[PDB]
Formats: sequence, structure tokens, C-alpha cells
Amino acid sequence: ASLTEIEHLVQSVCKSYRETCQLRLEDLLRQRSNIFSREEVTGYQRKSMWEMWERCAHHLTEAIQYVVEFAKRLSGFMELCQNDQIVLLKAGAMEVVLVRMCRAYNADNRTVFFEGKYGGMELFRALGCSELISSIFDFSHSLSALHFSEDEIALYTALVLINAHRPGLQEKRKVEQLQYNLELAFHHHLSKTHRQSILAKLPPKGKLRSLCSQHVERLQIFQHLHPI
Ligand SMILES: Cc1c(Cc2ccccc2)nc(-c2ccco2)n1-c1c(Cl)cccc1Cl
Repeated sequence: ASLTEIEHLVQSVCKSYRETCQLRLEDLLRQRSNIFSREEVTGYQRKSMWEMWERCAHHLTEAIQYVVEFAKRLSGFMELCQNDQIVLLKAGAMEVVLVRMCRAYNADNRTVFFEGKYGGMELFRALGCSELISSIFDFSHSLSALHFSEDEIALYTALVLINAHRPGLQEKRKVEQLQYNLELAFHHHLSKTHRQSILAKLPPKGKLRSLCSQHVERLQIFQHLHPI
């Protein structure tokens, strides 16, 4: 994986992210002053646990669809066998959605973009999942302190996805090789943009997996109780 291989890998990932980012950073930032009123928040809080589950499930389904598109536009991902493509997406797509959230998060007031406006944690009260949602907000809060660029988000989420340590892979060595190349491409791009300092500031890999596991547990129950 030479210099042209590494640089082409960078450009390609950043392109693929720009085409699949779902919401433009510019729009998200412009919308920061569009905040839910006290009445609108109360409105959300009065909703049934079942309605909130439906609305959040819809939000997540759509977010996941763009992540699946992101992976398909990654040359290398398509070269893997069908089993491995599915293993990576099952294990990683929600982890990517978790990371992608920090762009739609405003650290100044602790609000997130949801169904057209920015709103706090308390919007989701009816779900009865305050501890989980609080950890999600905390995770986005810590990421926002890094001020990730669009291209950094692009490369970092590619690395969340292309991880050879997912159980159930059949061509492990081939996924490893793709991961190693993406790691080098990420490091390389950070050096060219004088952003090497964020590397020591990235969360431990277990943090995101751990958050996602607990997230998986809760949504599996809601699905079993009230199928979408
Ligand atoms: C509320 C929520 C949950 C927990 C949950 C979801 C469904 C049923 C029960 C509990 N998870 C996410 C979430 C976003 C990104 C990944 O997960 N949210 C979420 C957040 Cl924190 C902010 C905006 C939009 C959404 Cl949907």
C-alpha cells in the first residue's frame, strides 16, 4: 500500500462520507438556534413510550441506511465476501451512527438535532432510558471537544466499520489488511493537516463498543415488546 494507494484511499473515504453524511454540517450548524420550545418538549414528554420508540426507531433506521451506503462506496468493503460484509455492518453500523451523532450535537447547550429542532436529553423522558441516553449525550459531548473535521469523521467512522476483531469473519486476514491501510491513511492525513494531537485524545475502542452493546440490549427489548 504505497503513497498513491494511501492518498487515493484518503480521498475516496472522504468522498464516500460527503455523499452519505445524511445531514450537511452547514445545515446542522445553521439550525442550532432552532430549539424546541417548553411546550414542544412537554409534548414529547407526554407521548407514550410506544410512540417514542417508533419515532426513535424511525430515526435510527434512516441513519443506519446512510451508513450502509457509506460502506458500499468503500472500495475494499465490496471486495470482502457477503458473510463478512454483513458481520461488519451488524457489529458496526450502530457504532458509526453513535459517532455521526456528535455533528448533530451542540455542546454549548447540550442539545441534539431531532425531528427538525434541537432539544435536550429530557425530550426522550417517556422512553424510561435516562441512563443510556445520558451516556450517549456524554459520548457525543466528549467527541465534540475534539472538533472533528468532516474528513476526520469520514476516516474515523471507516475505522469503526472496518475492524478485523469482529467474531464470525471468514476472511479475517483480508479485513485486517483493509483495517491496517485505513489506520495508516488516517494517521497520514492527520499529519498533512497538523492534527496528530487528536490521536492521543480518541476514546478507548472499548468505550464505543460498550456503549453500543448496552444500546443494543435496550432496543432488542423494545423490538420484542412492540415490533416495527
Ligand atoms: C433516544 C435515543 C436512544 C435510546 C433509545 C432509542 C430507541 C428506543 C429506546 C431507547 N438512542 C439514540 C441514538 C442516537 C444515535 C444512536 O442512538 N437516541 C437518540 C438520541 Cl440520544 C438523539 C437523537 C435521536 C435518537 Cl433516536
